Amino acid sequence: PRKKRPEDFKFGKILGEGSFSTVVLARELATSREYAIKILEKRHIIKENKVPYVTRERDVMSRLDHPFFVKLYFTFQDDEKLYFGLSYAKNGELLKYIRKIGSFDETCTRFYTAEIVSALEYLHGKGIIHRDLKPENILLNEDMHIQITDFGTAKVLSFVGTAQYVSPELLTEKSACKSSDLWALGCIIYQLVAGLPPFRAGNEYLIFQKIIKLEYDFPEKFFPKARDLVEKLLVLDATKRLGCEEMEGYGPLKAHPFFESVTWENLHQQTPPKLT
Ligand SMILES: NC(=O)Nc1ccc2c(c1)=C(Cc1cc(-c3cccc(C(=O)NCCN4CCCCC4)c3)c[nH]1)C(=O)N=2
Repeated sequence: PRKKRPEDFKFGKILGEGSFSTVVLARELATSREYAIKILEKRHIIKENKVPYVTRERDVMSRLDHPFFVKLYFTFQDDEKLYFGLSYAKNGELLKYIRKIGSFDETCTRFYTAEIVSALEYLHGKGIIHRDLKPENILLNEDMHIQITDFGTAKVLSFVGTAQYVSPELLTEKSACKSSDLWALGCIIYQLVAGLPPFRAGNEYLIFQKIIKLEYDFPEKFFPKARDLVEKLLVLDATKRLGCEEMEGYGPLKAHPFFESVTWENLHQQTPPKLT
């Protein structure tokens, strides 16, 4: 199949903006298909020494083949810019829904947590670490299943993700591991239930302080089984987090009582609970 060009598309609104890319909604003229096209400027990438990150994004996404991940359909470039044609996840960032309805009830929390767990099991099965898992990086497609994105900063078995989801080892030994993503999962579950992430403060230095001290509390309402799970994930020692290899992997994690009524095998086939 011939390489696509910018002229093959009618570009529309901006879906996302970051430091090194802009995601634009585009309609392909030949098919009327909609893609989220991520556009990177070559000069800026080179000037900021990000070529390894752009290269890794492309390489990681081509290896992923699972419904809970944004897919890479095509790439091309012109003189100034790289273009990656990605899945258009019509309902946007999970963060928007958390802000919109405040907290998730237990059924919605359990369902979307289970999807994120299944996605991490697949990702870690590929020897890949995300390193920046967070609600902004978890999209919702038209059917309200998740699609995780943003892989330029992944590590395939230097970088620190968004402060409130950074794991202790990142701040202490400067190392990242699969377990680092499980710390982020713990933060996300907490945020889904509480409406806010567990470690928050007026600036990044203070957030970091609280993290290494494990300084946070549960709200009185917090679903008790969800609380038990979070306490097994937000563990300073990375080798003792439920789900990590030293704890015998995803079996014990998926067996946790919070997920008692989850059918793990066909989640993306299931109708998600309505979000209120
Ligand atoms: N860093 C990255 O790789 N970022 C990416 C990658 C791929 C990608 C990407 C970002 C996408 C972003 C995106 C953003 C949005 C979006 C942006 C702004 C508003 C909305 C929107 O109104 N959605 C309706 C659903 N609810 C309605 C109620 C309020 C919350 C949102 C969606 C839709 N899709 C996307 O669809 N595909």
